[PDB]
Amino acid sequence: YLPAVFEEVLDLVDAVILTEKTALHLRALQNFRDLRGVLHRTGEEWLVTVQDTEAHVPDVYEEVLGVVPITTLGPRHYCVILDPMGPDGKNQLGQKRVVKGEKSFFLQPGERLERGIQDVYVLSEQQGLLLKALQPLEEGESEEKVSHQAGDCWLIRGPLEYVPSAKVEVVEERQAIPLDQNEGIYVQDVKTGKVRAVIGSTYMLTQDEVLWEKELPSGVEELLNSAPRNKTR
Amino acid sequence: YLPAVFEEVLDLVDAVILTEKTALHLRALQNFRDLRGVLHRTGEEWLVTVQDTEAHVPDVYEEVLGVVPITTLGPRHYCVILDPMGPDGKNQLGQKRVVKGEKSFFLQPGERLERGIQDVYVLSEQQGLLLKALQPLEEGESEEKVSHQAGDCWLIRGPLEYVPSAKVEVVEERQAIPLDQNEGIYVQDVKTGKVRAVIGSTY
Repeated sequence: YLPAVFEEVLDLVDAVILTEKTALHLRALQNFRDLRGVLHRTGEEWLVTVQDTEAHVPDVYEEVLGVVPITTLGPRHYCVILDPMGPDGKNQLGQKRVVKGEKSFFLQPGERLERGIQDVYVLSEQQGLLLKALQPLEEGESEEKVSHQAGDCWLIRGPLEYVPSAKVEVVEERQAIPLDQNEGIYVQDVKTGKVRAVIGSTYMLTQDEVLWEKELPSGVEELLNSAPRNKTR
Repeated sequence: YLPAVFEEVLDLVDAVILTEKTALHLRALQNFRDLRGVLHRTGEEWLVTVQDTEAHVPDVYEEVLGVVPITTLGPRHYCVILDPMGPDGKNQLGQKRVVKGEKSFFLQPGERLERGIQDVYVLSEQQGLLLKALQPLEEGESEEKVSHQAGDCWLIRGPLEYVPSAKVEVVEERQAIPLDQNEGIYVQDVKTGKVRAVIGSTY
């Protein structure tokens, strides 16, 4: 290209190589039309992938911010996207989506993850997850398909795979209670305060139950005759 | 070749010798057509083997990354390929395939192995493998052909050969319990906590 007399050359522009693992983040410096014919007003941000071109050329009306890697969710990996895209095409500020099921996508502009590619909760028949329904009475969208009020607690158990829904928060992992005959733990139903001792087979604390403290007045050394005894046992 | 006046010589290019044990990894610097007539857009990566040519010539539109050795799986060797090829021809990012049965292949671009040419689990009548079904209820694709829920545990035993499926993980190798008459171990069924003493034959 011979630079015309009325033209002056600044520098050469290199088209960033667009792979299946990379995307180009661009913002418009002015109202214009890109190479593929997409309206881009000033301040708008968009993504360019291999579906558009194999190597997009940075334009004078396009400002490059960086390269967006494809966040790949594995078969047991989930993620919570903050400030997502709505169907209108804007940041849904203040909300969050949950994505799972072997998905691979590029981070749309103005998005960031809660933790980032979390491991999906897998729990056996001897594991449990305590949950709190922090939002107004989700009847569906849960494994149980049962409404949970705004604030209460419940336990999910069984050899299944759980993922934190967009309206629930995990509290703790219920485990570590193996029980034998004539052996047990003191449990207190915090809802109504009915302290009781479960004896026999392995028992897991219900949503409203918790371990209870049993005190023996000056009787520990008599019945125990190094390590401190489990008072909840 | 007499270099033409309008041409200028850079250097000579040597065709990499393609053997049955080697493959050429290439990426396109621009949209072009290779020697054999294959469309190659910018950024695409492909492999060239003896099936294509005995010695492929690095082109100006082709960038050489390295040589891909043929990962040979022995008769008792398996492997778990991360980010495999789907039928469409792209990296299946986040998934994994299991390959066994005396297979020999070249690593497709954008692939790497979990451990690499693992020894296939062979267990006798006195050996066992504890497994956890970490994915949703595989009815088939297992030796037992029985569904296992998402998280529970089960034991596989017998003089067979096992390979970790693409949906299961191995936990431990059950062994070291030889028992004689009036001899035994105290065992606890953790599911229900029924502690009991097994006595007599090996258990």
